Amino acid sequence: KKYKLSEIHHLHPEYVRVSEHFKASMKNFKIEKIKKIENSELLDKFTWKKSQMKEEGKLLFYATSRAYVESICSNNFDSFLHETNENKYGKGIYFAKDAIYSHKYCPYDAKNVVMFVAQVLVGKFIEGNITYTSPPPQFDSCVDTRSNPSVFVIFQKDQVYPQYVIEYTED
Repeated sequence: KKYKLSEIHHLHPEYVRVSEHFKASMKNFKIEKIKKIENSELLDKFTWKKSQMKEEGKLLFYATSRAYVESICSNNFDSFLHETNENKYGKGIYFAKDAIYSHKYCPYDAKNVVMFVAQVLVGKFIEGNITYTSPPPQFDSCVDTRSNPSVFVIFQKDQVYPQYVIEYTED
């Protein structure tokens, strides 16, 4: 295996931190588990890109089916997997600022939905549209709106590191 997926205790500070980020928008939900992802290959690609970009990472959300957890932990997120926005802001990977946004735009049955926490190098962003296969020149990502974006579109895997998987159920 290319990675490790490790369950974190609920009193661990990383659990507390992730739980607070998730619960800021996921009010009618209970966290069942939080697992830490370790993939050295994906981390080295990310840390190199972070170094070249000279940007700090942003903690963003990606809701998906439990069936895809292993594919993401070993090979990173797949741009060929779409959500219900249907590439409206560019043909790339969609990461939400608020966990509730990724959850509501996830097309899978609630019982099968898990929440990824990803470190994302958004850099300079601009509004995207369906025709973009790259951000416009001098930009690193695309968004729904430049002021208070709700979603970020990433066109390169090395700008993302999957960091946590959250298991949860609706109240």
